[PDB]
Amino acid sequence: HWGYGKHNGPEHWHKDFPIAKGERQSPVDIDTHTAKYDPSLKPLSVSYDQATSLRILNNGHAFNVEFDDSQDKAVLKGGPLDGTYRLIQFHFHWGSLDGQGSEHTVDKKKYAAELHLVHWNTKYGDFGKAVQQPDGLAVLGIFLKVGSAKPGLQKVVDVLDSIKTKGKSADFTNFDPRGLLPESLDYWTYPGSLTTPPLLECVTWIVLKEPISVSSEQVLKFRKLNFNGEGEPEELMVDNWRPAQPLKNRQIKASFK
Ligand SMILES: O=C(O)CN1C(=O)c2ccccc2S1(=O)=O
Ligand SMILES: [Zn+2]
Repeated sequence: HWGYGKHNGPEHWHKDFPIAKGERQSPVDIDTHTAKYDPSLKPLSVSYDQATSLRILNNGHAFNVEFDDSQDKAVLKGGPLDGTYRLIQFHFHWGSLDGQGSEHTVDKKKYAAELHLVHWNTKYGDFGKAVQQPDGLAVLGIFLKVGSAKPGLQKVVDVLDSIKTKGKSADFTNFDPRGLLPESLDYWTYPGSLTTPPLLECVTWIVLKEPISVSSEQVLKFRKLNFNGEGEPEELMVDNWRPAQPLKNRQIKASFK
């Protein structure tokens, strides 16, 4: 099946998922000199005080910190969004080197990693139905640069030893995702897609302008995970990012001047 290697990577995905060459694919390069400030965009509303994390899973492509999305406990609203979107999970995409790893780029700059907090539109009832709609998901993307450690990320880094391989999961309760946010909520937004198969064009992307900083030791631990399952040849989980796709007929809007 699909992956990130030379024979099953992003350049091959279109054979099984033709929408890979679609009109609103993600990620994209964010050209800061052409994004337009939109004074009508509202401040984002991130309400994570009642967030309930449950588990962390290595799914063979990344690791997902899953939340209870059976109630409106952790929701995203406002910004370019109409309605309420519930947090279902967050994960990261990262590189083999600090100079690459993010999916979105800013003026062609690649960050060491990118965090995606995935939310689905409650008007569709469940994640599976939401991904079949143009406004089904809202993903909050946050860039990671290497420098000072991010205290709020350490609990995630420390549990990785227990989910080293594909299919492994571990209890991960009481994790506060607010500890992964930068100070500012200024953002860019554009209509896009899932960045891994099925690549459905169901995402309102909201990418924060301010990166968070993580330490080299923290990212190094992400690179010790495995794409493979236990007992299989070790293939380090690194460079699990899709490169920038054609913007085509889309405009990226900025919430700030
Ligand atoms: O990478 C992303 O932020 C968005 N996602 C995807 O691209 C994707 C693909 C398959 C299943 C689930 C997901 S997702 O919602 O996590
Ligand atoms: Zn992602």
